[PDB]
Amino acid sequence: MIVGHGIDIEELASIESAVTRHEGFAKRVLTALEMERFTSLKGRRQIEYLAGRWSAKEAFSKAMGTGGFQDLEVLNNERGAPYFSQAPFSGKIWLSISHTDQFVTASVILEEN
Amino acid sequence: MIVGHGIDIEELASIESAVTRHEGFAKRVLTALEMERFTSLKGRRQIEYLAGRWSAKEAFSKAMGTGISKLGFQDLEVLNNERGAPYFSQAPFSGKIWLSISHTDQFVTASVILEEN
Amino acid sequence: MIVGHGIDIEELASIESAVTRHEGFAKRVLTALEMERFTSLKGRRQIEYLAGRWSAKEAFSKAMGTGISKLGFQDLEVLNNERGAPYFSQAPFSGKIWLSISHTDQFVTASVILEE
Ligand SMILES: Nc1ncnc2c1ncn2[C@@H]1O[C@H](COP(=O)(O)O)[C@@H](OP(=O)(O)O)[C@H]1O
Ligand SMILES: Nc1ncnc2c1ncn2[C@@H]1O[C@H](COP(=O)(O)O)[C@@H](OP(=O)(O)O)[C@H]1O
Repeated sequence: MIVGHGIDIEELASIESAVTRHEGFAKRVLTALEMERFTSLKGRRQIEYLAGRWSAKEAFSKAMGTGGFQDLEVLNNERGAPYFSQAPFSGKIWLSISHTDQFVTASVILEEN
Repeated sequence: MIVGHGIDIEELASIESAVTRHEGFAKRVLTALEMERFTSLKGRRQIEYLAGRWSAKEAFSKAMGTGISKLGFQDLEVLNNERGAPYFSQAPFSGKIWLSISHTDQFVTASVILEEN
Repeated sequence: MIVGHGIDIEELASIESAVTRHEGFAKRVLTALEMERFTSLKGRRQIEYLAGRWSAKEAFSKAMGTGISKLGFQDLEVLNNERGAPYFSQAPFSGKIWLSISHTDQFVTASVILEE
């Protein structure tokens, strides 16, 4: 049975301005392992990754009905799909992410069998 | 058991032009109760409230697989619960209705899933 | 019991360029029946149909955990019923498939949920 559902949309411009102002933004939004991936990328690619991780965590927060990013983590499997490797929920989590050159979107569904 | 699913995306500029046109748009899309909330807001937040209610209603109609016109907007209503989240207070369905809405300074999006246990 | 979930967004301009290439884009992406519907439309409405079928096929591939470039375009088919709702008439899956599509002047998006 379903126990929650949430979505989010975000402009890349908002993430770009946030990086400059408080140059510690990333350290507070990403975990250690996520951070390693961030620094290895460059250009638009680097910004698109940070933006997608922020949108995914926000969708999950809305799905649980609450308003701690450090106890949430999103990685990529060998085929390339994104999945939650760490979260305060013991059921199953179904996630998906997509983008364009101007913004990103994400969708989450929570289930308990 | 899932019994339906629908989504919608809309440009804010399109909703703003319709209101400025002075054609009775808001009165056609919103109920009396929804209208009371609309008039208490100001600026961009006022336009985003109308846009969100329009997007959610169109999304529900696709989940039913009928589209909206065979059924007007006055047959549906969306308010905010005691936790502050949007929900359907009126609709022709007896099961559980899962709804979510989001926006930026240029677009608004909505998603609906129907279920019965 | 849910078994998969996926979403996708596509730029109209990108589909247009692919077509302008003349390569033979539409022929590799659409089935015989989808193509017959495509040729009966014109103008913007024509470019919107092709873009929507591409977005839908990619959302299903991601819901299964892969990509459309690997699964193959000719193995999936999307039609419209007598009320206008879109649905999958052919696919390599045994359960139920729930789909929805929406568009603006510049973009198109789609969402899929798999159930067994
Ligand atoms: N009765 C119905 N139920 C569910 N979806 C419908 C419907 N009639 C039309 N649609 C869908 O809504 C889409 C129109 O998008 P929108 O009005 O949100 O911009 C159509 O795109 P297609 O004709 O390309 O399949 C179609 O998929
Ligand atoms: N095999 C796969 N199955 C499902 N999703 C996949 C996938 N391979 C890549 N993706 C996703 O597609 C996203 C890119 O979306 P787009 O379709 O607009 O190009 C990737 O973003 P990330 O690499 O940041 O995780 C990733 O989440």
